[PDB]
Amino acid sequence: VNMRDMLKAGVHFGHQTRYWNPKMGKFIFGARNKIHIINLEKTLPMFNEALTFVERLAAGKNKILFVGTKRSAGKIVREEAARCGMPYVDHRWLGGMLTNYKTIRQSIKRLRDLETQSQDGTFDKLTKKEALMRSRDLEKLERSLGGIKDMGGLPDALFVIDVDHERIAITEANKLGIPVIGVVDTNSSPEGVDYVIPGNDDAIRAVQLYLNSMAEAVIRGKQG
RNA sequence: GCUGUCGUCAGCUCGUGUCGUGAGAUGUUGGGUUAAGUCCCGUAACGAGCGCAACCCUUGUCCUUAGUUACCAGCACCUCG
Ligand SMILES: [Mg+2]
Ligand SMILES: [Mg+2]
Ligand SMILES: [Mg+2]
Ligand SMILES: [Mg+2]
Ligand SMILES: [Mg+2]
Ligand SMILES: [Mg+2]
Ligand SMILES: [Mg+2]
Ligand SMILES: [Mg+2]
Ligand SMILES: [Mg+2]
Repeated sequence: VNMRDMLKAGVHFGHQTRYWNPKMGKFIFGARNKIHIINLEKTLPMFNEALTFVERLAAGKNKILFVGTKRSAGKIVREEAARCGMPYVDHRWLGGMLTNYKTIRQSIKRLRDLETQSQDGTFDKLTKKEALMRSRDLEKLERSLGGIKDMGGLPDALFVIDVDHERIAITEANKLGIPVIGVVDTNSSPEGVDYVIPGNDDAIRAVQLYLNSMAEAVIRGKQG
C-alpha cells in the first residue's frame, strides 16, 4: 500500500544471496551487502490483484484456508482467525489433508464428540487416572484440528505463506486443482502457485501486514 | 476335528492418501523410556484390526452378614472330655 508501509515493515528483504532460486531473478531489484533486495515496484500490483481476487471470491460464501505454520507466525494467524472467520492451520500440516480429507472427517467427528463430552458439565466423572488422559488427548486433537473444525467441504482457494516450508500443502492443492495464494521469498520457488506475492518472510511485521490486509479484504468482500 | 513347536517371543497386517514404469515403499523410520509396536516427543501420512495390558481363578490384610455337625473369651457343673 503506497509503497511506504511495506518498505518500513520488512518487505524489501530476502534470504541472502548464497541461497536463492533462479526463477526469482525477475523479481530481484538487486543485491545489497550479500543480501538480495526485492523490487517492491513489481510486488504491489500482484498484491492488489490478490486483494481483488480475495474480495470477489468472498462474495459468494466461499472459504479461504490460511496456512501460516511457523515460529512466531502461526500464532498471529490464530489470533487473526478471530474476525472474518475462515479456516486456518498454525501447527504441522497433516499429510493428505486435502486429498485424504474423507478419512480426516472421522478425526474431526471424534474431536467434536470429545469436545461435547468434556464441556457438558464435566461428564468425565470417572477415575482420575483416566480423566487426565482423556483431556490431554482432547487437547492434542484440538491443537491440530481446531482451525478447520468448520468447512465440511474442500476450500475453494488456499492461502499459503511459505511455498518451500509448506510444499506438501501446495503440492496436494495443485493435485486437487484449487487456486493457491502464496507469499514467495527469494529462496522459494514460484512454480505451483497461481498468484505470486514476492514478499519477505521471517518478519513478524511483514506477516502481520499480510494477514491484516487479507482480513480487511475478506471482510469487505463479505459485506456484499 | 484335536495337538506339539518356534514361543507367552512382541511381533503380524489392512483401508484411504502419497513416492516408483514396476516388484515394492511410507505408515511400522528417528530421540528417549518400558516387561511389551508400553508410552511421550517429533514426522506424507491419516486411521484401524489381531496381538501386549486390564477384565477371570488362587494366596496375603481388614469390614459386614450367619454360628451347625464347626469355635470356646465370660459364667454354672463336671466324672475334668
Ligand atoms: Mg504391512
Ligand atoms: Mg497396507
Ligand atoms: Mg497402502
Ligand atoms: Mg502411480
Ligand atoms: Mg514388521
Ligand atoms: Mg514395511
Ligand atoms: Mg524408536
Ligand atoms: Mg498396542
Ligand atoms: Mg493377557
